[PDB]
Amino acid sequence: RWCFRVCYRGICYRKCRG
Repeated sequence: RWCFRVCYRGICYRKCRG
């Protein structure tokens, strides 16, 4: 359910764990 945006070196992507 927890969706978080990980940004690294300018690249942001959202991951969802449940």
